[PDB]
Amino acid sequence: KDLPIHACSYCGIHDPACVVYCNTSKKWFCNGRGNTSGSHIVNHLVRAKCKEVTLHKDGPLGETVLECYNCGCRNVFLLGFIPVVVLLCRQPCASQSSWQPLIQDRCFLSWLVKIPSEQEQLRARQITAQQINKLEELWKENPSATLEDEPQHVLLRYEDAYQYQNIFGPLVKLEADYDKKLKESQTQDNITVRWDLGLNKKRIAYFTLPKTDSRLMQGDEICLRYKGDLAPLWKGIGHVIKVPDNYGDEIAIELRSSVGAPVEVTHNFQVDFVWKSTSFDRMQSALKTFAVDETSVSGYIYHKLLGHEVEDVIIKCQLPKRFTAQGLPDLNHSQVYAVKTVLQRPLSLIQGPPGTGKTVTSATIVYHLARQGNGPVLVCAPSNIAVDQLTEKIHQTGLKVVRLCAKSREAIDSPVSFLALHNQIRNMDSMPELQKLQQLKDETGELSSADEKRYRALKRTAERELLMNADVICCTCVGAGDPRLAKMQFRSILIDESTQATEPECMVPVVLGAKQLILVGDHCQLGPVVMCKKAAKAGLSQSLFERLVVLGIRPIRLQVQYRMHPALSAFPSNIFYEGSLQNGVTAADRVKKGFDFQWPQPDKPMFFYVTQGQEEIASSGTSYLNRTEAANVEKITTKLLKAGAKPDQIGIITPYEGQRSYLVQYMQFSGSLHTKLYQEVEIASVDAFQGREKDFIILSCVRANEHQGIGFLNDPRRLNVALTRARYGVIIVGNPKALSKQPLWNHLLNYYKEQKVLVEGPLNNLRESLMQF
Ligand SMILES: [Zn+2]
Ligand SMILES: [Zn+2]
Ligand SMILES: [Zn+2]
Repeated sequence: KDLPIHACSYCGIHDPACVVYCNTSKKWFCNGRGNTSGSHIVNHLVRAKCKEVTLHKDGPLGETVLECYNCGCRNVFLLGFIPVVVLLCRQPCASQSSWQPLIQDRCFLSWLVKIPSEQEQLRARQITAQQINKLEELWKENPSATLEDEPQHVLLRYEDAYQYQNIFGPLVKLEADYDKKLKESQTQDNITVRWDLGLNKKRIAYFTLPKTDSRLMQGDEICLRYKGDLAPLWKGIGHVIKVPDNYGDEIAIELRSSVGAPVEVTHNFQVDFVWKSTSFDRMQSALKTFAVDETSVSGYIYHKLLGHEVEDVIIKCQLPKRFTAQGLPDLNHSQVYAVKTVLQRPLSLIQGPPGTGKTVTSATIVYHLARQGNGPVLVCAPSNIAVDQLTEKIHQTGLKVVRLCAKSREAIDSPVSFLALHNQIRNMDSMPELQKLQQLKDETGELSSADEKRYRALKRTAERELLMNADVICCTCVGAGDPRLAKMQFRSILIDESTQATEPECMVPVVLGAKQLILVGDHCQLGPVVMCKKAAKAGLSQSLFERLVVLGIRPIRLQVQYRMHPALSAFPSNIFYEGSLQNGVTAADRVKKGFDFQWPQPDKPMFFYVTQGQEEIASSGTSYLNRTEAANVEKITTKLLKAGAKPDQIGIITPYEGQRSYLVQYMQFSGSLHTKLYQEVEIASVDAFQGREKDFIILSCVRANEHQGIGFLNDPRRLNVALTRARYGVIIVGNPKALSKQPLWNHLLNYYKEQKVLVEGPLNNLRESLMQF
């Protein structure tokens, strides 16, 4: 929804008491001066060459054309009051033969047209006098135009949410367009399908694509077309329920509609990846409302987000007697500090380094916010796993939590699916008619118009009730722009993994009425992914959290790590956290009991295992693999399991789909242990381990030739995530020469070598490598 029709055509102000409608130009202007020395009407009347004026319906005087009571002269520069008061022309009507100027000090009398307060004007578009000239110069022959007549780089500080929209807006468009072409380039042509039937009795299609790195996500939408000649032309939409993983390389989709699926036929399918504008629209719209709607975020948040100087404000509030939340672990001192500081200000950042209890700290905050009783607390993060991790912790506190997701993500199971709004509505025994309708619906996918109408009516009632009555609503950043949440307000908002969102993404939940906003994350960890290189270079890949940091806002840092053996945290702490991370567990706490595995350096549970075999490209696709390297990864995996580790306590991180896929196949084929044990060893790229941990982590670097690389190979931040998932042991497998083409990896290899932990030869008889860097 735009500005009201009575919005000042210059700065946006739309308080009916402060506006003046210009009869010739048919436009409204405000009685405030803003950036110039003189009001916005007066400045306009002068340059547009006008004099005739009508006041607003809801104004001190009502909807009336200003004119002299004597002669009806409508010239405002000639009008004025004589003292029980009369409006008269200075000459000759004020002349005693038949005084106060109406315009005085370059604007209208305050008690006929009110002057907007500083706040309103400080919130309006900051239009300069030199900008008025040019804008007013264009209206001359184009009364339609506005101020907008290689993309402009992101800034630290913004005059305006309007300037803000104008800078990020075109960045979002570059991303959306890029993404559309990307998605559309992905079409696969000669595809073989395996058909199946879920227990929910929906139709499922399995198929295998070339091996690619980009990624495909559960709940993504795929258009499956039959194009063979064993039958006729058929098209179906489905949503991804399986990506290639430890159970094999197949992608699986669940069809929306069961009906008419060509189950009998197998060859000649075409796979298209449906693009939707939704997330970009929601981003564009959040920019719009950030500019246009002054109730969408508080004055404080508004000025703070835009890089203005604001005096500190203490949020009034009753502190809990105890900061630790029921259901959750006792907080340490720095976490207690974070919770208490954060509750007492309108805006905060919290930095949660690996192993420091970011998630528990966020859940505890949310918990106290929810008990202050201001309606549902809004909680977001940029990714589905990070929302789910947060949802789960918050649930431990005993609060009513609703997890909201897209209708496309509905087929997806997670540990928190039982909390999903669509599942909760399904269990509403207070609503039998809705339940009956929902049964009917679960035979086809669809309903009759009279019933689909009824069902939508009831489903809306059911969604209002669970959403309005929740203590906490968890959803994705982009998901906060869901139409089911519009018409709701959220005064308290916590965004975790905010360091993974672009500014526009982050702002989507922000504009839903923020009065208190907490951004949690870690800018030394995962950042936003921006596919469009132009957009990237203009700044889009800088999260909101990062910009506020560079702007000089100090994040409260969580200080104690409880995950890692001290030897494992040393290097990331020294590199990313200026050696400030404190160890909450000892070396002794982090020696696995009866785990008889021989570390090269027995008291340092890490090593870099040198291999220098050749990388190759996948036989089907464009990703990389390393066969030498994979054999070694299995041997290590097998040693760890034989020494006492359990498959779910081990993770393998590699940047390439080629290597992931090869590793699963290789272990199933050549692993000496029972095949299923390997199936339970998670192999994936670094994204899938965010917020998660294992006892042991193996990295498989893959590349043996100098390269740009992807994931942890050329992003120090992803390397930081890779090095901090393990509690007990980290093993890196790879080729040092290929990797030392990197300041960081260079430092990592020097470090490991000084630590005597850069090694070669058979696992049974490891020697220190003689290479140097
Ligand atoms: Zn104005
Ligand atoms: Zn005019
Ligand atoms: Zn007159």
